[PDB]
Amino acid sequence: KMAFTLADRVTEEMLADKAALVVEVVEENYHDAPIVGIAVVNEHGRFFLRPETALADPQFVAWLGDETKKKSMFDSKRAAVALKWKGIELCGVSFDLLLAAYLLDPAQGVDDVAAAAKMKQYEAVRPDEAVYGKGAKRAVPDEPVLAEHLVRKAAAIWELERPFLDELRRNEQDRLLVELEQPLSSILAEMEFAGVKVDTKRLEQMGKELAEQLGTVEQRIYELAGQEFNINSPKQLGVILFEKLQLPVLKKTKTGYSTSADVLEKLAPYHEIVENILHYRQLGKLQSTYIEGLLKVVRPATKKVHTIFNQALTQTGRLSSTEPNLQNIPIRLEEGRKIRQAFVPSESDWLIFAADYSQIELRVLAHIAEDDNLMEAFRRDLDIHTKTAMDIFQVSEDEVTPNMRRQAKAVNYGIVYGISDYGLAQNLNISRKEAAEFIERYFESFPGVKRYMENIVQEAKQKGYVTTLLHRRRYLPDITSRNFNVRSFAERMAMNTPIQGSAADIIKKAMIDLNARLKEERLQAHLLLQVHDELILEAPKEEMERLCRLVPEVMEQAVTLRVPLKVDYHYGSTWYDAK
DNA sequence: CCTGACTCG
DNA sequence: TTCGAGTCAGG
Repeated sequence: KMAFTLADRVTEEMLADKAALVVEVVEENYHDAPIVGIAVVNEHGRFFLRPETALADPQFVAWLGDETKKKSMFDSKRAAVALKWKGIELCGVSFDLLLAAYLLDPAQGVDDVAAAAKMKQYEAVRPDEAVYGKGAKRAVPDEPVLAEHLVRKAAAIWELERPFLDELRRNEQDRLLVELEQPLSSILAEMEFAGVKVDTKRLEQMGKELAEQLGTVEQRIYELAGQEFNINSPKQLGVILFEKLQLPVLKKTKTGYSTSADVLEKLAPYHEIVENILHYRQLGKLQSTYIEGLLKVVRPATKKVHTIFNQALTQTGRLSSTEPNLQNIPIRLEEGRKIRQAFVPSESDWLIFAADYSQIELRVLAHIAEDDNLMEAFRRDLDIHTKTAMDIFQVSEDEVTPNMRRQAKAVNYGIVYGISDYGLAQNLNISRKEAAEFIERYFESFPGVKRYMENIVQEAKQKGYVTTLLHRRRYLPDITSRNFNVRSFAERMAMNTPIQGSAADIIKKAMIDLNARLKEERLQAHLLLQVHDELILEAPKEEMERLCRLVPEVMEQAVTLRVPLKVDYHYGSTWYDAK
């Protein structure tokens, strides 16, 4: 039972200085997507408005963009961006129920108002899926049904705001919401709407040459195999490798023989075909995903791609990036790295500027573990991979070979990911006895880290959750499971999540701080992407000088740890060249 | 729709 | 038997 006005014009009482607001975009990808309905709940009542009416109404547009008129919403970034595409500015968002629910427990996977309302036993609203349907059945219902749904969602936000704020404050997470996640949401909205320009002529030429190369590699594979087969089918491949060519079976999964890259690499002393197959599968992912998949999402008139940064998805506090994912563009092998030449500035005589934190997760470990040996290495700015190599090989710095440093590098990050002697041995393709010694030597050399790893797991068991620098939480109900596998996975999460999550906290704050400084100085430079521990901007070439000092400073000073933060930076004519 | 590839941090 | 993500082809 919920009364509301299905309005056909906007009225003054709909424009109160505090309201719950629903601006409904039903398509998952909200870029240039239709706004299907609006609802407003406030001191005076409950209202549904037709977009065609309200978004052409100067009074309502004015209210939307009035920062002193405060709106509570769910997924305000979706609304903000969909309104940008309609040429309308949204300001004054003071509470976002999606972000509030996300901070309280990311494991719930809240992605609609009803799922958030369930956290407080509020059931006077339906799930979106129930109203719109699934898949090919998805559709906007008749107006009265749509209107009641939107109003119920607004009414839920109105009543849930204080309960959610109260619990966040209780959890030491209220400032995390209002001073970090909510401001970051507006910045992400800017980045998404701006998009990144693509050189489609270059990308298409790369595609044509790549198709040629693919065919050649493919034919060479069939010649080595003695037969044609679908190389992209691990099942057919497994038959060729492990039945026809009788290569050793190093690993199986529940579906059959493994053909993972790690396995195929280890089979190179038995047959040369496995190196060719690895190459083929690399080339084929470049073609399918970074040529074809990317061209499919380029907006043809502007040649821009517009990612969506999911801010309320990951369990650690990171962002993710979808349709397209611009956080996994190739860089590690030169063949793929060239894809980055197709990402260019949106204006003439602008440049790409890219800044990355150096070893942020190891510095966070050093801080949280309060390990003096690790802290001192960073204080002196010694190479942390070379230092570990000295300890695990038990040699002097001069005796550390590049391959020893490489193995020490694997130990350094592997510790942060909970690696075992088995995993390390497989990773480095070395003796498991030697891998085990590397790890023992590591923990003997960094006792503060050993103690931290022990202590954090105990804390998780005692409290039921672990926390980051800025009070983000992750609950770990499995941490006391009697089952070894389930428990071990949760213990590794206890070790890793505070580290990855704290690093997330830092760069998020850096983005807020950097943006403030950009606007203060009236620079034209602006953010395009975040890639976990790096920030990518574009700017007129004239501003590089300033950015070279401003960006690293702001990023290094975002938070103060017990070790210093270090940021590297580069710029150039394309993303590729910003190296 | 799932699994197992490749891609990044 | 090393953490957090997304997309793709095959089945």
